[PDB]
Amino acid sequence: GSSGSSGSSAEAGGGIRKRHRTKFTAEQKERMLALAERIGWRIQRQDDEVIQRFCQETGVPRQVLKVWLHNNKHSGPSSG
Repeated sequence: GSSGSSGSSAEAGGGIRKRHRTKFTAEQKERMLALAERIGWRIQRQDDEVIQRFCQETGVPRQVLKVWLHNNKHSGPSSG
């Protein structure tokens, strides 16, 4: 096939907008925290299924789920 929509996979280097006005609630917060503590505050082509999936249960954008970790980890509201 391939004709209407362009090949999804082509280039790696991405970057769509910056962390917009987010409002992670105890849910999203904890959700990510539990994820970060699950994936390792990291992202891989393996956890993708989880990353993307988690975005289905939460709704947070990957790009956010990424920076978030950074916006969280490395000095911040650390509890666990």
